[PDB]
Amino acid sequence: NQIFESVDHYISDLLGYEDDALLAATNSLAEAGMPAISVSPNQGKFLQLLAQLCQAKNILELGTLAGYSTIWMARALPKNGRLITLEYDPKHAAVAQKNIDRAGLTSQVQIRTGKAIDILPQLVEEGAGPFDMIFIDADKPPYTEYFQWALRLSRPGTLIVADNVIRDGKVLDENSTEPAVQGARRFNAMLGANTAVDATILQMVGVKEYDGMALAIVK
Amino acid sequence: NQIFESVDHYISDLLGYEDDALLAATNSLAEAGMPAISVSPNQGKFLQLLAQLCQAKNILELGTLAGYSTIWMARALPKNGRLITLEYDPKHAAVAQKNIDRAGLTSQVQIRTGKAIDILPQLVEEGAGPFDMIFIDADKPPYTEYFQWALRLSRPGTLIVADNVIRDGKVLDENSTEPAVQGARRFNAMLGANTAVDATILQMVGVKEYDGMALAIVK
Ligand SMILES: C[S@@+](CC[C@H](N)C(=O)[O-])C[C@H]1O[C@@H](n2cnc3c(N)ncnc32)[C@H](O)[C@@H]1O
Ligand SMILES: C[S@@+](CC[C@H](N)C(=O)[O-])C[C@H]1O[C@@H](n2cnc3c(N)ncnc32)[C@H](O)[C@@H]1O
Repeated sequence: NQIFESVDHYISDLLGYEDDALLAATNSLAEAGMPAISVSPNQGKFLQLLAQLCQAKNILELGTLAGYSTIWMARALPKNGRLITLEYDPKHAAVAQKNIDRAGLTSQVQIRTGKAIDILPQLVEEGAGPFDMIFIDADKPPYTEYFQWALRLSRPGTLIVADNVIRDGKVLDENSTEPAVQGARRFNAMLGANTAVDATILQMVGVKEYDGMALAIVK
Repeated sequence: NQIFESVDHYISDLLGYEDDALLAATNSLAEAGMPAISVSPNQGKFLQLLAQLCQAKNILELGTLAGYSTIWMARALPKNGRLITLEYDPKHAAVAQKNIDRAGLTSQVQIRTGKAIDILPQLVEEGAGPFDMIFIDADKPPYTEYFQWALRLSRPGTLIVADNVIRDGKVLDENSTEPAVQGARRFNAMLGANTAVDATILQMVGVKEYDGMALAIVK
């Protein structure tokens, strides 16, 4: 509906200003032929406020892409803050590195290349925890496992965020055989049953297709 | 669309459970003949999570109605925490006191009958500040006035939340001669220009009418 899309343009004119480093991140995608599957500016700004609400010095991010979301969330850090973002795709990492450097965030942001399910143990072992805020936005089937690792890297009051868990409302189809819809359905049922967190899911609308974000805080 | 309604039901099945005190507070609408406003269960849960992120011990709320939103947020507080809510209409404020007494929140929540524009000063004057989280959901024309007062009642890192700042998308009508629309537009431009906060507006869909919720952290 034009109304969701028009209202999103209205919100970002007032409160979703994109500076050059962010415009560059978006354009890096077409240049490197990467998929246009980043958060929107308004989601970007939302992630920034939540980070500020956790008084974030330490942020964990699964799924860098060109580092659009990374720039928004790293800008909530104070001078001596740290964001560690995980990326399977070395092309994606290398582009995210240029985009982070163009933003003057080289000293605050570290990109680890490799599978999330291999890097997460290495973050436990090397005691890089606890994180103030953790953004999960990678492949969907192992969402339930990424969250277990998330908890293992949390402190009481850590905000965990998991994006695209509604999937245009396809999670209503018990009979859907898409790995992503089945990953989200497992994750949503797991959240619902999890006693280590209090949580909800936000329904989001705008220029980006009908989206669902999970928010969970660690007790 | 029915997709939103169904997805809201999915989410509240999993994460939006309402106990006696919340369904009683809903019903107390019909039994005192007040309007079917109040947040959804899912907005209730979202507001509860925001209060815990803010580590809330003292919460301020404008517009009590039947205390539905009050009970949700109240339940984020320690035993040693307080919530003041301001209600224009004496009927509403008396009903609220029942539904809140029923929830066992009698000694954690103070209701105050009056126009918000008069009490908000009394609270500055009584030194009831600062508040961890302020929830604004009263008349829409005075929203920018309520916000200025909220800044007075704040500390750095305070979450201010202003609900219904989109009005089903009528804020896109600069020719609107509706006071609530022109009130919400003025508030939205004011957030747009305010250097004392970082803010966004979330577009919200589900069982309640399409609305928007402003989120501002005080720097
Ligand atoms: C949704 S995009 C991330 C976009 C980013 N959050 C933003 O808004 O700018 C998904 C990313 O996850 C990465 N990815 C997919 N599977 C992964 C895995 N198993 N481990 C780590 N990264 C993975 C993809 O390579 C891609 O870069
Ligand atoms: C949207 S309802 C609040 C419901 C609340 N969000 C909940 O879920 O329980 C609006 C309330 O604001 C009250 N109100 C209107 N103008 C007011 C004013 N000037 N000062 C205080 N309360 C006011 C109305 O009487 C009504 O109870």
